[PDB]
Amino acid sequence: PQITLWKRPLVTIKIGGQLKEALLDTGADDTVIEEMSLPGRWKPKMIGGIGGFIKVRQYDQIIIEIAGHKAIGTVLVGPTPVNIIGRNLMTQIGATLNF
Amino acid sequence: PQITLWKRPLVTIKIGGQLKEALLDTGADDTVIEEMSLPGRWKPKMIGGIGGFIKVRQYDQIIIEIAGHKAIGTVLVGPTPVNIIGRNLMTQIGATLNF
Ligand SMILES: CCCC[C@@H](CN[C@@H](CCCC)C(=O)N[C@@H](CCC(N)=O)C(=O)N[C@@H](CCCNC(N)=[NH2+])C(N)=O)NC(=O)[C@@H](NC(=O)[C@@H](NC(C)=O)[C@@H](C)O)[C@@H](C)CC
Repeated sequence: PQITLWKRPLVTIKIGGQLKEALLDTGADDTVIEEMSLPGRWKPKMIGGIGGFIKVRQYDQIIIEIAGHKAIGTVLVGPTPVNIIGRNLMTQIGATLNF
Repeated sequence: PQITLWKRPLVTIKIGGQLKEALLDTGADDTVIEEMSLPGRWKPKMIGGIGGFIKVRQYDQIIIEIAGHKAIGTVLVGPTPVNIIGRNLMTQIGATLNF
């Protein structure tokens, strides 16, 4: 679809079999989801944002559906202010910025 | 133009008579630019995301050019690790997400 930016680019996602809401974020390298129970092996990771760094659990090769589109990649689970879908997965669903 | 997401969507902008490189961030409500001595009245403000909040100076009616596209709106100036173009300006250059 074509999504304008007058409102936050929020979309429904399916992860771990659970429906969640996430922000399509072109300014995020990675995908960061709020703390949740996710089937998979993970390893400690640290990421940065506008005000500093936070610790997250890095889960590799996670199957996830974003607005009806499938992607299989790295998902970071931690205390993020908001669920964000980063470029790592947006590239998988063929998302581009256009103006 | 079309901007893929294989790498950070960085564009050249012009603000305060200076040229800078900024990240098109669909996950940012506002525009945060690195510390610069902009002329005029401003309002104290705090903005946050991953890592926490940072103190910024809110400047209104700032004329800015993004990737050759004119825009005018609110610009927050402060200790940001990266120049961020948020939705408030991206909407003005008619930028959309497509997949
Ligand atoms: C979590 C909040 C929603 C998404 C977020 C993403 N912002 C980008 C901007 C900074 C880019 C460096 C970001 O943090 N991206 C991270 C996301 C985490 C991630 N791992 O992908 C990133 O790419 N981090 C890279 C590092 C960037 C490298 N660049 C550099 N160091 N200069 C990483 N860790 O690999 N938005 C924001 O940070 C904006 N906040 C918001 O839009 C809202 N604030 C809140 C708290 O929700 C609004 C109510 O103000 C900021 C800029 C204020 C307007």
